[PDB]
Amino acid sequence: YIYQDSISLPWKVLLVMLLALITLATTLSNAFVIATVYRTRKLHTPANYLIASLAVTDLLVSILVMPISTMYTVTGRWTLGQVVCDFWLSSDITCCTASIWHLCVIALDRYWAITDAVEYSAKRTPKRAAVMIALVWVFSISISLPPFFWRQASECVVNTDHILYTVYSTVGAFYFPTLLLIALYGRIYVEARSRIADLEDNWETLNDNLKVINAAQVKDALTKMRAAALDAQKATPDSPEMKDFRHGFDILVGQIDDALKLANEGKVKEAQAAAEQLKTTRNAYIQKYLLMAARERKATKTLGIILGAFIVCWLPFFIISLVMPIHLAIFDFFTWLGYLNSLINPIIYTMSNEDFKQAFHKLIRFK
Amino acid sequence: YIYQDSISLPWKVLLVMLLALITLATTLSNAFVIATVYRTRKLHTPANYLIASLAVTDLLVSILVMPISTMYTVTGRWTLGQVVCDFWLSSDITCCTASIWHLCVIALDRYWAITDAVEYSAKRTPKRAAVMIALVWVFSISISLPPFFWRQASECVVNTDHILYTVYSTVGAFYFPTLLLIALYGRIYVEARSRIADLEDNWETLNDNLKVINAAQVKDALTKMRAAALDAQKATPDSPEMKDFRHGFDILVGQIDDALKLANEGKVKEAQAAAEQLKTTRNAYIQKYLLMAARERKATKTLGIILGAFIVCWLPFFIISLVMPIHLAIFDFFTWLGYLNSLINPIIYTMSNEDFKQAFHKLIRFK
Ligand SMILES: CN1C[C@H](C(=O)N[C@]2(C)O[C@@]3(O)[C@@H]4CCCN4C(=O)[C@H](Cc4ccccc4)N3C2=O)C[C@@H]2c3cccc4[nH]cc(c34)C[C@H]21
Ligand SMILES: CN1C[C@H](C(=O)N[C@]2(C)O[C@@]3(O)[C@@H]4CCCN4C(=O)[C@H](Cc4ccccc4)N3C2=O)C[C@@H]2c3cccc4[nH]cc(c34)C[C@H]21
Repeated sequence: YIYQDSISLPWKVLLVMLLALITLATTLSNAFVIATVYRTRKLHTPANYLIASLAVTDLLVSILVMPISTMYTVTGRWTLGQVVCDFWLSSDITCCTASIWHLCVIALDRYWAITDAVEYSAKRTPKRAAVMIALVWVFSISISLPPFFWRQASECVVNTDHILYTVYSTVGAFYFPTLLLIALYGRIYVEARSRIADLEDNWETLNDNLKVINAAQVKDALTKMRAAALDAQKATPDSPEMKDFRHGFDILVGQIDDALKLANEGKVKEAQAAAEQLKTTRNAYIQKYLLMAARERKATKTLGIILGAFIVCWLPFFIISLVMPIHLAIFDFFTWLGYLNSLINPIIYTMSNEDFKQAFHKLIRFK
Repeated sequence: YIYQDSISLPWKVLLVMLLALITLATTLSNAFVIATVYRTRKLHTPANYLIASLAVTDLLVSILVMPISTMYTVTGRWTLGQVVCDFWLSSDITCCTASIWHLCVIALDRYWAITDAVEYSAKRTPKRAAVMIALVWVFSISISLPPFFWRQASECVVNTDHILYTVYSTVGAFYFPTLLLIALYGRIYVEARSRIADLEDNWETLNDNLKVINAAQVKDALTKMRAAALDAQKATPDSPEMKDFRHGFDILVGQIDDALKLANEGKVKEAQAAAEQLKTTRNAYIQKYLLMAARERKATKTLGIILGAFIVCWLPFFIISLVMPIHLAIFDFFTWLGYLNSLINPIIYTMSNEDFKQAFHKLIRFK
């Protein structure tokens, strides 16, 4: 029995439009992300090549899997033969696993950048990403290939005969990637909260007291700026390159010390001018590392949203497909919930990553 | 800083005795299980060879890992050099992973027996188990071997440098095996509750009404026995071998029909004798399949307990070692909680499996 055979004509048509609309939006939305990295010179970074490859897999889901899936989800009956059934089931498994595994490659790349910015820079080559993408495609194709034990050839479903493969395929495609991301993103969230916020918070406090400039109240603000500079200095096993970050603050501390010398003497005009002097000369050594932090905070926020979107979309499906061996609409809804992640990913990047956001404003011609 | 350096002399000694006591109990308790399968002729089954191999791995943990671990847990300092450190860490990882993977092999074997008793019998050869044990040892040794990236050589700990291996090792050794067991045991529990209890419950009801044999009350008991026989018949895609199980009940139903013919006529002595006649002749065709169910119910109860013991012992440790990348006593306690599973497994088999329970009563000379 097919539950779809009891659905009314308006609901079946409404569902055909809805599904075709999200398939086309997935095609167009990914096509844009791919085009943007290709078109934009600034975006020719190994990091953006991973975003583009993630968008290629999601474009392949929208072309090879989703349109032919609207036909099957609404009617409930396979009508394209065994050869197209086998190619579609395999292309479903490879593309959806590769989309998930691209996330981990994007999250390992982020992890190594936030964990070893100095050493990782030389290693993070576009040639390295090429191997990581190829490895992801190799691992994904190698998942749909073993369930070809069909020594037999209406309905098109993946072979559930061998329990051990059903669970291995569920591990390699989801549970291994998500446990990796907990461990990976957890570290990223600890680094973004304890360091990419300690530099930014202690700088806010420094600029807030600079904006203040009675002479008595200036002395209390100048000693508040000194404390924030020392707590901002500790953000940053030899010390090369980080000595430059550490120097700017040590100078700002010395400049605050020389300014307070004029403030303690009683001079107000000589001290107020000494504060606006280090204002430009601080934002000459510090704004370099400070701007870096905004880019870090930004890139981890989008990843956080991407990972949240990934868990919400793919956890129900993989929880159900593991429970399945132990209603059909629930399964049809969750496959499309997983398919929806291919549409959610490009919109997250276009709304959170300002390179793609600016890029989008350019094609719609919005200022 | 070592937390152990602040522990008092009586507590350190008390902890040395406690740990040596559980190490020796693990050695002796596994040695017995191994000996029992080796000594007993009846126990020369591929199923019992898995119990014995599971006991070999747990004996290897008690010899190669646990005694040298009491020294380290109580003192908190490694004092046996780098060569013994590397062999001990590797032998820890291989043996503990193999013990866990033996569980899945024991649970796949149970799953295939309860899911395909007829076809699986011919496949379940001791030669098949030899490959499954070798595959488990091959996979386990292959886990401790990659963390040999130590291009460097007080403290003896596993290399945590490469995050991707830490999580892969955590997946291959625990999360993949436990998700497999949920899927495997879930099926076993569904088969044991819906079938190995439907035969047993409908037989209780049949024997309860036979124990009854006023003539009016006999007719209500005889028609209650008929209903239970038809519901017991449905326990059991061609029908060979299962036609023999189905026949016994169909005859019992016919024998109840012939008995009720004497009961409806008004005859009490002719009908009461007809019930005690099918009592022996039923327990000639049915007690064969009925005894099989007790053995099935028994074997799934021990597995349930083993799996429960496995989750309680190994989940905290593997949850912590995945959290670790994102106090040292917590880690020392949970390793020993995992080590304890090597002692819990042989006592579960000796108290739940009646072959080992009888075997134990023989060495202590108890009747
Ligand atoms: C979202 N995708 C849907 C694919 C799917 O479920 N296909 C079928 C045709 O749709 C079903 O869900 C339908 C819905 C109504 C009844 N259905 C089914 O019973 C099965 C369930 C099933 C799920 C997984 C594997 C085998 C069967 N289904 C199928 O086999 C399955 C597909 C998949 C299988 C194995 C590993 C994988 N990695 C990544 C993926 C993936 C993508 C994933
Ligand atoms: C119970 N076993 C204990 C082993 C262990 O934890 N060894 C060390 C020496 O003890 C520690 O737990 C101690 C306790 C006090 C501080 N310790 C540590 O920080 C680490 C933690 C650690 C755990 C896993 C991997 C690497 C480090 N530890 C170690 O490396 C680790 C060991 C293990 C690692 C990887 C895969 C594995 N499969 C099966 C196992 C296994 C068995 C498992």
